[PDB]
Amino acid sequence: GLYDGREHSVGC
Amino acid sequence: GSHSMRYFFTSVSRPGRGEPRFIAVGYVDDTQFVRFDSDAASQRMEPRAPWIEQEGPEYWDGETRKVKAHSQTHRVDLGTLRGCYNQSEAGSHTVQRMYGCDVGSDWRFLRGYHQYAYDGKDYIALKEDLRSWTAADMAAQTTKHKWEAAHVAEQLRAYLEGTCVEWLRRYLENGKETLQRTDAPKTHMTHHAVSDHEATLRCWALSFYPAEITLTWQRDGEDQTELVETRPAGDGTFQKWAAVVVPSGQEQRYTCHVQHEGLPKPLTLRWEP
Amino acid sequence: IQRTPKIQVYSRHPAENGKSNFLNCYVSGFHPSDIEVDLLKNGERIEKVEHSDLSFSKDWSFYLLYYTEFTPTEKDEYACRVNHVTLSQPKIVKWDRDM
Repeated sequence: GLYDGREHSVGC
Repeated sequence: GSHSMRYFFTSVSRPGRGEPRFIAVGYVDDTQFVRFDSDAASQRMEPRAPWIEQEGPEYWDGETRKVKAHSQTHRVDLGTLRGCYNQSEAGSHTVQRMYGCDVGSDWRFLRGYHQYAYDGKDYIALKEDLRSWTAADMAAQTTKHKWEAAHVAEQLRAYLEGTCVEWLRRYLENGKETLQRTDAPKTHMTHHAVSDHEATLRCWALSFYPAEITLTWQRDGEDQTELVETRPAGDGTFQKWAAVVVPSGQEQRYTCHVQHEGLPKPLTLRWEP
Repeated sequence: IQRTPKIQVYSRHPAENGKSNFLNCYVSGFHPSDIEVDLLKNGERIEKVEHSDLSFSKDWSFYLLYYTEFTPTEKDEYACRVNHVTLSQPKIVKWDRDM
């Protein structure tokens, strides 16, 4: 089972 | 014995030839059980194990949705990272990710990890206490502030302490005849002839599972020798060998010691010609 | 940044002339991911090779596995040609039965 919920990106 | 379940994601960029490639595999401790590929024609989270095909259709629908949600974030990570490094628009740069969770012999949470890389260099990671990050430059530090002002770790701890272990226990219960087995290695020792007054003993260990073994030579009691990586046999087993160069005439004084989880008592190997 | 692969060519079961078997070519430890691997018989290519998926180790270095089905014979020679970015020329590894 994968990870569900509010995937965040990288800021730079 | 302990058990684990990990996930590996990859996103290689391609400029001018379309969209970045995206491969995502999933492992129980040493057995791949699912995969995905952005170039195959299925566009679905395809099974790769016998004990996993017996799940319903909603499971596969959810898995496909989530693995497609991950790639849409990798594709933007690539662009942002290329932009904030003053790099060209013609090379191919790689982003990798990995996470999972461990359980003990009593099948309760033991450890959890979540990492992130860029061009093969560590970028950011979740510490052993699952509450603080580990930066590596000014870039990682700014990302750490952004992720720490959105409690990202709090959201990513519930999963690894709850649902990861729940899924791992469900999988371990279903595929019991495959995941909970230990195969004892089959060992033999050979002989070469490099010159007139030398030799090269070798200690083989074939077709064992899991992939954690140790081979050591001992010149009558003292440790020392070229080893090779544990290589996959292709059908869910593994192989390994270790060799020690030795002057000729002294061959009944060397021993090879084999230690595997599937072996109750340590095995000793001596030259019996 | 860039690492160079490590090649091993072996057979699944212990080789024996006349019995069906498999030929593996396990490359590991390279970076980046774009690699070209071929299994050769008598110097010519083989058309029906399959490979596993792109995984990586704890230090972010990839590894693959190419395999095909063959029948060993005392007259034929098998090999594995690999070509990476960090290699200035291809690398031909032969299959000696004891490794």
